[PDB]
This record gives sequence, C-alpha cells and structure tokens, in this order.
Amino acid sequence: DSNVVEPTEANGKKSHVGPHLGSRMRIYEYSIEHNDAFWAEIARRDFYWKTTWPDDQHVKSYNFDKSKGPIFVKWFEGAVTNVCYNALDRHLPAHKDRVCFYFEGNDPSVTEAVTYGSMYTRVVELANVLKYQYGIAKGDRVGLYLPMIPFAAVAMLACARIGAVITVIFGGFSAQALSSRLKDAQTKLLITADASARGTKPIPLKDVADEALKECEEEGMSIACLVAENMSCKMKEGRDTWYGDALARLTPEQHEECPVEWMDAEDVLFLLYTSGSTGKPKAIVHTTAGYMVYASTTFMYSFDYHMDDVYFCTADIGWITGHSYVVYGPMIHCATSVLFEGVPNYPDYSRWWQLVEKYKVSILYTAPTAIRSLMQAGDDYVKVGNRSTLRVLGSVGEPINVEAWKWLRDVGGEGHCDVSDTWWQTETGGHMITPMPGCTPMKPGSATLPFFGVQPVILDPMKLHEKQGPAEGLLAIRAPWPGMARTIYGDHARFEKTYFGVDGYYMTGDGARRDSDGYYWITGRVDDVLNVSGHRIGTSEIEDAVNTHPAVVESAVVGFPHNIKGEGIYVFLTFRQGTEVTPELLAAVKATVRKVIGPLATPDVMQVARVGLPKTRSGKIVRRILRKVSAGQYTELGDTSTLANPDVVEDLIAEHQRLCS
Ligand SMILES: Nc1ncnc2c1ncn2[C@@H]1O[C@H](COP(=O)(O)O)[C@@H](O)[C@H]1O
Ligand SMILES: [Cl-]
Repeated sequence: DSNVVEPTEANGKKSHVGPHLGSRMRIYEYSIEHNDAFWAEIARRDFYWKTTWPDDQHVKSYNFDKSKGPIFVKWFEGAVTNVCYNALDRHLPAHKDRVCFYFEGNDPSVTEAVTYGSMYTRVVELANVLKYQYGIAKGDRVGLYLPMIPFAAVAMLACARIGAVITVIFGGFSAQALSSRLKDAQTKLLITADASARGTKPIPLKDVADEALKECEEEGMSIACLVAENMSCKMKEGRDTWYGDALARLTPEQHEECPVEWMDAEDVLFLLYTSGSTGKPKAIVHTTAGYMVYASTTFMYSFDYHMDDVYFCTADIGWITGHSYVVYGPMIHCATSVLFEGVPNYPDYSRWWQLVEKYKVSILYTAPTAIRSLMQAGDDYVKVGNRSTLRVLGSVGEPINVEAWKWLRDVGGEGHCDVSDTWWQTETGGHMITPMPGCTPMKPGSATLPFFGVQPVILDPMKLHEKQGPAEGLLAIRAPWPGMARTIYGDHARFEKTYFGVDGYYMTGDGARRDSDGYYWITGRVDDVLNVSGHRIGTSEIEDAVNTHPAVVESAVVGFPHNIKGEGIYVFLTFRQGTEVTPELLAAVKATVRKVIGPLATPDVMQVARVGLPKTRSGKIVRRILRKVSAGQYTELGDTSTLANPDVVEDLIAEHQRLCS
C-alpha cells in the first residue's frame, strides 16, 4: 500500500537476516515448522551452556489447555547456564577493553566509560560482598531500588552470578510501594543508593528506603541494606552498610574471582511487580534459560545489532524494557550502550541528541510519550545535534500514531533510519511483533510481523475462535515461546485465570487488527489497566489510594485521552457532607496518591461529583458513563436506565466542561 515505508538500502545490506522481506519469511517459516530445532540452533550458536539440553528436537514441553491439566511451559530443561557468565565472563579476555556502558549522570559533568573488563571486576566484588557479608544464597530474593547508574547493572549481574532472585523496584515508587514489594517478595536484602537527581528534582533513595524498611520491620521482617555512593544519610547501625565499607572487607582475591552458580534452565531469575486489571500488582516470574535466549535473540534481530553499533535505550530498569533491553539482552550480545541517569530536558531538550552525537549512537530505543514531548518542544533542540550515525530507531510501550512515527524517522533520524515499533509485554519477556531493520517494509503505526517462533492470532470476542485473514478482535498467542513468564509469584491460579482463560492460547489483554499483509495493529488494552506515559497502572490501585484521604467518601478512576501521556488519569470523587473544597484539598488528595504509590500515579484531573457517582440500584458504579464524560464524548454516554440516581449525569457533564480537562 501507499503507506508502506521501505527499509533503507544500507540497512538491508547490513541485516543479519537479509535485504528483502523474503529473507525474513524464510527464517520465520522454519522457526514455526521446526520450532524446537530453530531454538536449539540459536541457543547453541549464541550462548554458553555448562550443560546442554539432551534433544534438539524437543527443547520445550508445555500445556496451554487447562482441560488437560495445569498450565505450564519449560524450555531447555536439563541445560545448565548462568546469565552473568553469558553477559560478562564469556566476553573476556577478548573484549576486556570494549566499552560496555558510556555512562552519563543527570549532571553532564558526570561521565564514565565502563569497559567489559571493569564490569567484571565490579560484579565479582559485589557478588562476593553478597555471598560472604550478606549470606545471599541461591534462590534468595534481593530488592533493588536504584537509579540508572553502572552499579544498577552491576547489582543485577552479581545477583545473577550467584543465583539470587532480584526484584527491581522502580526508583519513582514511594516508600509504601517499595515496602509492599519487599514484603511480598520476602527479600533478605535491599540494595539502594544514597540519592539521585532528575533534572532539578532531588531523588531521595536511601531516605525513602528508611521508611520502607521501618514498615517492613514493624511487620516482623528483617531486611539488611547495602547503599551505593552515588551523589551523609542516617545509616542504621547493624542494618545499613556503605558499599565502600563492604568492599574494604573483601580480600584481594575477592576483587578478582567469584565462583559462578551454575543454574538449571527453570531456576527463577527475577520477579517483576506489574499492575493488572484488578487488585494489587502481581509479581511476574521469569526463569533463566528461555528468558536469556529470548531477550537476547530479540535484541539482536529487532534492532539488527552488530558489534560496530552503539546502542541507547532510554528505559528504566524498574520496568521490563530495562531488564531485557538495557541490561540483560544487550550485554549478552556484547553491546556497547549508553547508560543515562538523567532526563531528556536537562540541561535542556537537546540532551538526548547530545548523547547521540557524543557516543555515535546508531540504535535508539525509546517511548512514544518521550517522542511526543520532544515534538512539542521544537525541532531546533534536535537539529543542533549530529544524527548521522543513527540507522535504527525503536519504539516501545504504547501505540504511536503516524505523525509521531514520521517525526521520529524523518526529523529525529533525518530520513535515514528504519523504525522498529515493538509490541510485547512484561509477561512475554521480549519482543513479540516487530519490524526488523533492512528486511521489513514498515507501515507507520503497525508493529508489522511476528518475531521468529511467535504465532499470534486474532480471537473473536464472542466465539473465542481464531479468525483468518483480515480480522479485528482479541490478540492472543497460540503456541509457546522461550521468553514467556512462567507464573505469578505465589499465585499460579491467578496466572491461569488471567492469561489462559481460553484453552490453547496465551491471552494478551490487548485488542488488535491484522491486515491483508498479515501486519498487526495493536489498538490498546481491553481491560481496566491504564497506560500512562508507557507505564501500566490499575485504576483500582489509584482508587484505593484516593479513598485513604480522610475527607474522601468514594472515588472512581478512569483513563482519558492525553496528547502527551497517551492516557491520563481522571479521578471522579465525592467528599463527606459539608467539606469546603479548595485547590489545596484537591492537592492533598493528589499528594496522598503520590505517597501511597508514587508520582507516576498522579491524577491529571480531579472532578468533584457534587451529588455522588452514578450507581446502579445494587450500588455498582457505572464506569462507562465516567469514561465517556472524561473523554468529552457526551453523545455516547449510553444507557442511564439502570442508574439509581440518574439526576447526577447533568452535573457530571457540566463540571467536566467547566474544568474542560
Ligand atoms: N508497540 C506497542 N504498541 C501498542 N501498545 C503497546 C506496545 N508495546 C506495549 N504496548 C502496551 O503496553 C502493554 C505492556 O506493558 P508492559 O507490561 O509495561 O510492557 C501492552 O499490553 C500494550 O497495552
Ligand atoms: Cl488481573
């Protein structure tokens, strides 16, 4: 069609796959019909195994059909490996002088080029601190509450080295949100830093961790804390240790060697707390062999990473993108990457382009919310940067519309880049539907074709049968892939209910359209999870937080279209009778949400429902009406006949118009 953008000739010549779509389709066909042999060949070619699996013809066992028994997936059972060894040791000594991370702080005077050789030293030191000073054993859980600094990667890899299970808590979560994750994961140890900075905003980390640890102790836990020096904290005697002091306890040889814990294929690698449609965030569990292979193989092909490329992903390790596509995937393929602690607008909106030109970045993986913010700020901030080295631009985490896609390619990338809009989720471990540079014609707004080994389908929402050819409906995956999450920590029943409700399929929770070229167009979540600036958050978590303010009776949270964030957070709420409502009181309710969850959950609009929320006669809030009001779609309010209090509708519209929103 006329909306197709051809891959660049240069990227076709460079591609690991080939210069034409036929090259990709040749491998894809093999990856489906010889699925086991394909993954066995990739696994053997691209990774170190202490022990290999016994049969190339049979590297997966699984059940996707609840009627036949428990849902499960296993990949490479019988194999033995280690993620840290594949990310680091095996690249030495050959690549000891290769830069692993070009680190830059929020402050542009803070920089460091960290080689693979230096990463090895840093990781063996920390691994020995964990083993010998903290007694961290295989399978123990370790919480990370860290900024995007080299130590964050060191910490993830040291835990992998000794077979500990990490759970990374995004540094923007509050103390209450951190404490909840440490309690649910039963962490023995929290690794944090003194502090960070984001633009002009100080980011307390250890001071926040102090309140989280106090809450955990009141609950009967005992959690030690190791604190990296990044930027004078109150350190609790016996509980808290500065990393410099822990390092001083090491013997000389503990700076040089640390034994690798050789892991079985299905040993747990990390727990990542993720918001769902109902209830509190649940920990998605990823194991070792399948996830290692999948994250790294998607990194290689979706970005066409070669050794002469320099890579920059703008995502935080607190989310799956930073796990798969900042630390694990890139280092396993010996990438040279940019590691950036700061924000795109500090000191000003040229900052990311200054990084691109300084480090000769050729592959940039970022998010549509960031792109849309750069678009609003003006093209002069981009055009002062030399972007000649860019050849691949990637987008993750939300739909991108045609205007932002075109701006990314033709302004940001000067019209000499391919764009990889990658669709995937925390639960899928790595990319699932994505272009590949040089071989895949792009349609702006489409994720295009499935990754090797991936079989998506479109299910009819009513019959729940597959639809063939051009079709719209529920996006599902009909067969296993190595990167799939294996369970929800402590709740396999919820895992089966949420993702395997239709026998034979992994259900994504997204809607999608497949077109006549087999390209997929993801249309968004079909449940009650919001996508706020790329971050998924459940409406009921925000509602509960709002309801903890003592003046609040009732609240309902819905998403609404937002020209930068994609989806904003809209709060309808009612206060107790006789409350005097001021900008300050609404500010206090907002601050309560930021105390309970964190700034990522800040309401964008708070509308006071003078007469109450629209409810049925059984007392259930009719959220459909609230979604339509918050979006300004007054003609599509829908049925009011089931409301017990139909008189509230007029006020809700009039207020919304007043706020505008
Ligand atoms: N490329 C994309 N296009 C559209 N939506 C996306 C894309 N990538 C991720 N998403 C959305 O983000 C969700 C995954 O969020 P997360 O688990 O944080 O990665 C998906 O279920 C989609 O709703
Ligand atoms: Cl859920």
